[PDB]
Amino acid sequence: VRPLNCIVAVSQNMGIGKNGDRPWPPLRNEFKYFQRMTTTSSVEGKQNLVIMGRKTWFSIPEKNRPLKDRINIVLSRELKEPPRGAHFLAKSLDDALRLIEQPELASKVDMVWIVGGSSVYQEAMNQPGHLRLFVTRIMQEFESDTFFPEIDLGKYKLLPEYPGVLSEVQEEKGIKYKFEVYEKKD
Ligand SMILES: NC(=O)C1=CN([C@@H]2O[C@H](COP(=O)(O)OP(=O)(O)OC[C@H]3O[C@@H](n4cnc5c(N)ncnc54)[C@H](OP(=O)(O)O)[C@@H]3O)[C@@H](O)[C@H]2O)C=CC1
Ligand SMILES: CN(Cc1cnc2nc(N)nc(N)c2n1)c1ccc(C(=O)N[C@@H](CCC(=O)O)C(=O)O)cc1
Repeated sequence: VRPLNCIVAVSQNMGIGKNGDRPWPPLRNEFKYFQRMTTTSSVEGKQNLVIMGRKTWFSIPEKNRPLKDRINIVLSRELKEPPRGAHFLAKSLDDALRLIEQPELASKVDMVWIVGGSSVYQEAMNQPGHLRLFVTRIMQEFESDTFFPEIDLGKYKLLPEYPGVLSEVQEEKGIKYKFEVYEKKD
């Protein structure tokens, strides 16, 4: 509820998403890792929190909305009322970060995950605090619309190992990828 965790899947050419969906073909095993990672809280009773941009919200299949067992906060400057399924709606990453720290919430939130938006990722990283990046490395080049900020290895450190995460190369539908975890604390 204090450290922030970004979770993204990026291609070799640091690309994410392409025209509404992801540039690469659907990787079912990568969704499982995404599901398990953002869904598993470390405490019984308390749930995980996921924050995402509005385009990301409507990208999730309607029947998989809201992401189950997780508190879903949608960010939007245009919407004035939370979209069906949305627990909370926030005007900005601060409105959201200050809401999450309210006594009323903190009592029921364990981990907070930023899961969607090149813009949200960017503003999440552009600010002090214990921050962690869970990156799924798609070992292949794809053409992408939107992208992901470069990782200053002078600011973040690669965790040799992290609990609950496996580090061996994975492969599905002929596409290779591996899980990585970076950390920053300032
Ligand atoms: N595989 C992966 O790792 C991921 C891929 N993607 C893909 O990326 C695409 C979405 O990219 P992107 O264009 O960045 O969309 P996002 O949904 O992340 O951001 C777009 C919208 O999010 C809201 N928003 C973003 N930042 C803020 C902020 N700081 N404060 C308030 N509101 C904010 C906006 O509200 P408003 O509209 O009202 O202005 C904005 O128009 C999709 O095609 C998706 O499938 C997304 C996440 C992960
Ligand atoms: C569009 N999109 C955004 C998306 C996709 N892959 C990512 N992968 C990673 N690693 N990180 C992200 N932030 C990420 N974001 C989606 C789309 C669908 C579902 C979804 O329905 N997820 C179900 C998973 C259904 C399943 O695939 O088992 C869940 O309960 O988490 C999630 C995110």
